[PDB]
Amino acid sequence: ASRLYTLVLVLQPQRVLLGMKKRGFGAGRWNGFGGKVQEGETIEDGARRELQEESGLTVDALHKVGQIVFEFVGEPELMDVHVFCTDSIQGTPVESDEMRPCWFQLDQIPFKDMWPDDSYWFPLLLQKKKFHGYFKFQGQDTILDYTLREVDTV
Ligand SMILES: CN1CCN(c2cc(NC3CC3)nc(N)n2)CC1
Repeated sequence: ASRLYTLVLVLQPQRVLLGMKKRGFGAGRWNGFGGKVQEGETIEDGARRELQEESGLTVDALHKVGQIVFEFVGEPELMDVHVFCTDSIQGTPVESDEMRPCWFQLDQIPFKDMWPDDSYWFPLLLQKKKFHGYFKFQGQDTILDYTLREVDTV
């Protein structure tokens, strides 16, 4: 069994939008915007909802770019993260209770202050290639196993 999550990257020709997580799971790391998918909403709907709640931004179209499955040792549910990207946003990003947003140049992505898996799959994201990933974590800092492959359909 798995639980559905979303992650949204606003990726524009020269820059990417990340949020510093201010509380809760992953506090203290820069990440895309996202969260749990609710009963009664599509994955895409959930992605737009979390983007709006965390940054105030709305989007015309979200594109599926990846799926990443996480195992945390000792936790029964796998995390099934559906990753989306967009290049056209509506509005200016603003800070929320959960996220403090900032733009980063593509050669200055703060990988040391991100989830360790990002260093593995972000290159594929930046090359506009679709991917399937799997990461086994012990705790929040240690990757024990992983797989990563490019796909034709996410
Ligand atoms: C609600 N959030 C959305 C984003 N998400 C993650 C996780 C992640 N790896 C960690 C599981 C080990 N890496 C990125 N880039 N995003 C976690 C749950």
